[PDB]
Amino acid sequence: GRKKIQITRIMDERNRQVTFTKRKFGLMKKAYELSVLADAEIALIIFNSSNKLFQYASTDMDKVLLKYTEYNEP
Amino acid sequence: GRKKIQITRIMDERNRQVTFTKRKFGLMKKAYELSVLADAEIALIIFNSSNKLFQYASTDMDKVLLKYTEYNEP
DNA sequence: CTCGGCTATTAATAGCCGAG
DNA sequence: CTCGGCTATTAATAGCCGAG
Repeated sequence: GRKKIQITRIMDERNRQVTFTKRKFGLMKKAYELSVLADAEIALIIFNSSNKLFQYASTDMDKVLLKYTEYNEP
Repeated sequence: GRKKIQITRIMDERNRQVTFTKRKFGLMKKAYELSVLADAEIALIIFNSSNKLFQYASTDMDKVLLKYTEYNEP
């Protein structure tokens, strides 16, 4: 918001990591907000380079493993 | 934007489906925008009650299957 | 009884200054 | 040479009117 952003990686390594940290926690926030508004089935996984695994799923990812595996099947 | 929204399911079945369609395509839009700004590892899966499967992954979900399976391992 | 097409406004995002 | 804490503004979201 403080400025109009362009969809491009920030050459500033210091700022580049700053925009991702904002969206990282800022995105998972949406998986929760979008889930409460429609309680839809979603699967969000992130692997920040700072070593941080986060898994959020309003429909129990237990299915995503078998279910997604079914779409991957011919 | 046309109004301040509250994090709650819309009792209006007609509008309830409307907010989800906006976020559904509107969210996957972010997996692409957040991916271009930091090219991070993300896994987005959605199952709309209207029967529509969408899979987006900037880090090839091929790993999410084995990688996520490693965190699920004791 | 219902729906789509086109549009306005708030939150969340990206940022900047001071100190060591 | 580097970082964090606290804050302002634009896009994307949620919506509303007319017609059958």
